[PDB]
Amino acid sequence: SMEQVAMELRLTELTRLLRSVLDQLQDKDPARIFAQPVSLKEVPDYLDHIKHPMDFATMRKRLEAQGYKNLHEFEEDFDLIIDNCMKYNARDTVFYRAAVRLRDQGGVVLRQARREVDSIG
Repeated sequence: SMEQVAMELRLTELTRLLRSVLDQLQDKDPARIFAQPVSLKEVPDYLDHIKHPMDFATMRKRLEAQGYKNLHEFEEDFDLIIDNCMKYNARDTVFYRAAVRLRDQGGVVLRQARREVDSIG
């Protein structure tokens, strides 16, 4: 149908905007602490602690499959990256501190993204 196509164009444009958001958020992680999944070879107990692991490469795979229907789903995944880290790692670690800084810096990006998504529809 013409409607399904129009819907698919909207999704594609959402995907375009979320790709730009993702790049901006990932720049706020210059140490690449959140770039890849936590290694189950190196942290064999991880899934005993964290039930829904997340990282930027995994979000990128979802994004490129057009797997985010709206900004809320994308933000859920970004919040998992932060929240998982702040549970698994103690306050006095480079990891926890990296997550706090990512959260604080990403807030600004995500604020305008929401306005853009609402604005452009």
